[PDB]
Amino acid sequence: MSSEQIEQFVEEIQRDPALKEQLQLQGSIDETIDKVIEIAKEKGYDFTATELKEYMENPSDEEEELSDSELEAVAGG
Repeated sequence: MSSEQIEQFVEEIQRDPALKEQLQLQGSIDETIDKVIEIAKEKGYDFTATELKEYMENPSDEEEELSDSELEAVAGG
């Protein structure tokens, strides 16, 4: 799977409120990655690189996390 195809998969999730809510239910980045793997699995997308944590491990926003706490928490949005 190409990086463009991966981006298309990401878009599908971003444009699906139901899947967004699922990602909001997840807390850590690892949990987020696990979820989108499940999404890819059900839909039939190649999540090899995702499983390897090469893609979809961080936001595209340039804004950096300013949180001081190093504890895990439920994702907002």
